[PDB]
Amino acid sequence: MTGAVCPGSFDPVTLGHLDVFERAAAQFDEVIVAVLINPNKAGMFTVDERIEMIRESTADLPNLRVESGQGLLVDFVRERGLNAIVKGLRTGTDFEYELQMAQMNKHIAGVDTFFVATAPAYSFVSSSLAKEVATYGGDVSALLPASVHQRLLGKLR
Amino acid sequence: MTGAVCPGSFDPVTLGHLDVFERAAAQFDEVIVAVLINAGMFTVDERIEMIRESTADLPNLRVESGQGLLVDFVRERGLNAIVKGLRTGTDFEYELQMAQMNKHIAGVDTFFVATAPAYSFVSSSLAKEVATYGGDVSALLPASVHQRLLGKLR
Amino acid sequence: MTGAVCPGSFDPVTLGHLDVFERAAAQFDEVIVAVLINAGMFTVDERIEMIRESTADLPNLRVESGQGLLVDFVRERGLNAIVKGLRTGTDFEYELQMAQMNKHIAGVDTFFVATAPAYSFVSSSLAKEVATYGGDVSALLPASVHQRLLGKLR
Amino acid sequence: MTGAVCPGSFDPVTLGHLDVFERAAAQFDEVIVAVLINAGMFTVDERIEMIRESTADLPNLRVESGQGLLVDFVRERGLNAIVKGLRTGTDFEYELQMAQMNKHIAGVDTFFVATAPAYSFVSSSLAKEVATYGGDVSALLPASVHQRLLGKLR
Amino acid sequence: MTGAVCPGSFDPVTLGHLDVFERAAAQFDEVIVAVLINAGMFTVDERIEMIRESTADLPNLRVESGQGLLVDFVRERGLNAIVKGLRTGTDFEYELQMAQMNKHIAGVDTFFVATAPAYSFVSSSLAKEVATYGGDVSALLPASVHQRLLGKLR
Amino acid sequence: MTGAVCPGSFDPVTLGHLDVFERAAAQFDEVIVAVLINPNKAGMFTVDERIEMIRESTADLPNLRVESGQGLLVDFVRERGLNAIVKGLRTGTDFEYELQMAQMNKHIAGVDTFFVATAPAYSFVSSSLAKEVATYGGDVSALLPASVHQRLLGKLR
Ligand SMILES: CC(C)(COP(=O)(O)O)[C@@H](O)C(=O)NCCC(=O)NCCS
Ligand SMILES: CC(C)(COP(=O)(O)O)[C@@H](O)C(=O)NCCC(=O)NCCS
Ligand SMILES: CC(C)(COP(=O)(O)O)[C@@H](O)C(=O)NCCC(=O)NCCS
Ligand SMILES: CC(C)(COP(=O)(O)O)[C@@H](O)C(=O)NCCC(=O)NCCS
Repeated sequence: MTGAVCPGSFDPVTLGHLDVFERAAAQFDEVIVAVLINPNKAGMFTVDERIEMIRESTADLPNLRVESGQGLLVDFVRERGLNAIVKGLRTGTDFEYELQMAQMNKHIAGVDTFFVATAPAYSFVSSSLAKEVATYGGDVSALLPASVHQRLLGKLR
Repeated sequence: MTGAVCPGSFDPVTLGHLDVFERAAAQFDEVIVAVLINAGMFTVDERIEMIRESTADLPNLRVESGQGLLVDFVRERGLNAIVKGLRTGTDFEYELQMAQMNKHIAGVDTFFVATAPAYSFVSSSLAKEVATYGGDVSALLPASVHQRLLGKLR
Repeated sequence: MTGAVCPGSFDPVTLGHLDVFERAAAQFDEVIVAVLINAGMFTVDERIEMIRESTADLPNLRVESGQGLLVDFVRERGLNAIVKGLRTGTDFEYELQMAQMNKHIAGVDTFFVATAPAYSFVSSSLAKEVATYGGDVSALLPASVHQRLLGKLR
Repeated sequence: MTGAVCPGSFDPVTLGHLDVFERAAAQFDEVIVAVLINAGMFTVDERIEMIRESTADLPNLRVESGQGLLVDFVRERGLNAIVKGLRTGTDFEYELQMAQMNKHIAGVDTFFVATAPAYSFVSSSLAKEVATYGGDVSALLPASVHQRLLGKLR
Repeated sequence: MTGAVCPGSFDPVTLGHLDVFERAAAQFDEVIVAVLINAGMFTVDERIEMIRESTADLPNLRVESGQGLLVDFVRERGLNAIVKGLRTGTDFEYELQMAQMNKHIAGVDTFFVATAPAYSFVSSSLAKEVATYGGDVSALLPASVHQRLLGKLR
Repeated sequence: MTGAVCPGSFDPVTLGHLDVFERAAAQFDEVIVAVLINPNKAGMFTVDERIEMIRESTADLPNLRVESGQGLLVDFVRERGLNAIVKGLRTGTDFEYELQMAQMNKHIAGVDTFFVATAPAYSFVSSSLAKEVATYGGDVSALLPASVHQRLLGKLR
């Protein structure tokens, strides 16, 4: 009954995210990846595409499932009877903002946030920077799971 | 005749902001909360009311709106000190950059003070965002602002 | 079945550490508080006793002394996770370096959690230094500790 | 033979950027200032002209426009190093992320240099914003720029 | 009757420190530089002289030595405000931790102010270290301190 | 005539240091590694040992040489007619102190400091942390050059 939610926009999911999912999956009895959607801001990928990319890359994790949602993250967490958020840290993370949100989320809902640093190899990739580099021809193939690289280049072209 | 100006957009004013207002009022003879317009969720006119309502008990504090440079606002009132609050998530490096620029162009000092731990994670933006999605931020805002923020959404 | 190790010198344990312990105990099936030693104010056994009393209502947390590599203490108890608290003044860059080292050499993960705002400025060293010079740090330490501390200053 | 690229939007160039240019020009055989574009206050050619005039006494520095990946602009000119300045408010974490990305995808190194204290609080954006509202930022910009800037506010 | 205390070891006092002294004196009615002993390179008695010499032109500033808690020093003089300077290399996270502790145990506010860019990289330790190895730090220390620091080495 | 000094105690040299040496060597016409010695603080390795470990690991760099020194770094730099310092950045670097020293060094001697981040793989090793981990049996072999690992274990035993 131990469990955590891993939230984000995942547009697209990166190997930095995957690294965090795997560590969460190894340490909690269940993990729910929360694909949080802004209903007014279209991303590069649809919810279906975002969810499929994550599923294809997490198939070896039997205790991880993927769901989309919107609104307050702590409502998503508590609706599933959970009380924990696992958030990844990378180079360029706005950690001070993450801390402010962690304190806010604990205050309004009693939900705890656990931060874990992604591996050095995956520490400089982010969804936005990966899309930017790929838009101008840069090779980001080593920084994204296989379910993503193709689809990304397709969107761009 | 010491004095300081406490600037911000106060959209709306939080308990973090009030805490800073209070400390400034207890350490300077005269304090002027500067509501620098730039709309937002509130009109300038009602940002001011909410601050005045939450600070009616501070005799030596008063609230005005401003436009243009903050340093002109401060100096056209014969002062040269700014008091800014620090919370979790404050972009303090940008604050330092503005502090040095402001001292350079006008000789105005900036004093930073940490807000109380209890209000260290509330910010105007975050409180609005949580309150829109239906979370309770009543412990983080003055009662003057709370019932008013709700009525401006619901 | 899940578990984490909460390591530290806990000289003495603070309410900040206890906050972390409680959150780990609430999430993981098993928590082990590892009292890793170096010279301090309290002996290992004194530190352990103080933690045990502070965590009396946490049935799934136990306290042990440790020596050697932290990752050895962790993997020898069949676990693979460390939970470390964050406060004002923590030195997070060093923590990150240690977390990446510990992952590299042993596959052990480190999860960080921010202690509550009320407990975010107490550290063992600062509480001792304040108590030393006659400051009241009772509200920052568990009741068990405050007596045993002041009773060691004499 | 040695060389570096100094990239940026330089809208407009500041004395902070010029400090960096001079230090790069003093160390490397060849420096190329890359004016990488996006909408701003000055056109690319206007930016380039302003940099050329500011760097008139640097015979081994030239200025070119760029589009596409920065690392492409660098490796196409036969170089493999970027020199970036640091000031108060820089966002060094983002710079580090970009530096590690640029090394990963192209083998290009990034060297960072702190601008001199006198020039450490000016940024293009802040100087424009201050000038906009009638602040004197003449001492923070090259003489060539101060005129062309104020002559654009009108 | 406003007032603030400016604490430190001042071993020796730098131009960074003086800059803060001056700003505090221009914004509070009364200022007390607190030289908190803990020896070092100087005796407390001569740390005080060097400060008094460099601040003879500040009428509303005076210098005393203290021991024990800084908050007792401040409050046993009927004040409740501390003014601390910020430079490049200030451990500001520890400063924040002390600021919150000090507010908690005694209700004393801490105001931080950035020192002028020109003195932003001098610190007592670093100036001593450079001056021992024979580098010129005369532009970073008051002339009262300079000739005196030399004579205490050579 | 372009040149830089790479300073440190190098007790022992790490792969993080080596990474920085290589980048400095690639970008400047000459590099001098300055092994700065505190004459009152003995380290784990003698100056000879520190210098040999660096030399054995930098043999493929024809424009790099190694020298020891003490006192002011800027005197070391300027005595060799150079005007540049290249300093590596890693996880845990006291960057604010490095900046203070950079500004101080520019002020008193006109010497410029260029900072470069070591590769992610070598970003969490430091001389002190490597000695500590090795003291308690931890495997740091992947984080140090071959000229170091043996000698280190020898010192410890
Ligand atoms: C109003 C504010 C303090 C920002 O406050 P905020 O962080 O609450 O939004 C800042 O934008 C400001 O000073 N505006 C006035 C224009 C100005 O002075 N610009 C020069 C800054 S150095
Ligand atoms: C005990 C501690 C966790 C630090 O605890 P502390 O910050 O509370 O004093 C750390 O020093 C430690 O891990 N000691 C065990 C030796 C070790 O594992 N060294 C390798 C660190 S990567
Ligand atoms: C132009 C710049 C250096 C930023 O410059 P700026 O901070 O002065 O605006 C950066 O945006 C850039 O590199 N643009 C080129 C596109 C690119 O290379 N993206 C990959 C970055 S890892
Ligand atoms: C003297 C000082 C301000 C440190 O100043 P420094 O940074 O110049 O060395 C600090 O050590 C201090 O406050 N000493 C008095 C003892 C005390 O008050 N301890 C509790 C701090 S919360």
